[PDB]
Amino acid sequence: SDKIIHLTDDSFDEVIRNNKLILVDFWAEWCGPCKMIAPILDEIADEYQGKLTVAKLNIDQNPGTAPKYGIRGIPTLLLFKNGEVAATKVGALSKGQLKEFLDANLA
Repeated sequence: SDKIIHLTDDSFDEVIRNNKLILVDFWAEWCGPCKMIAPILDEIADEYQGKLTVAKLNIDQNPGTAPKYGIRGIPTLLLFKNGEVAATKVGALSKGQLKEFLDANLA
């Protein structure tokens, strides 16, 4: 939970550039599915500590980033490798499904 960076429009670009592998959760307090999958991510940031950074962008509070990265709706997860977008998972999902998506995109 406190392993999860909260990005702002302002902070975004620097952060993703700044650490190798990072997973961003585009979310909002009104989006139920985003609320739903949030504790999954909590666990992921623990379970993947040291291999993968996990971050949230609240879009109500950071209106500009989503269009910038072609986020058409939430939830939507972005995996960046080396400061660049690598894979993208749209819609709600189970830990299992998320874990696969992660594994199948690291090494």
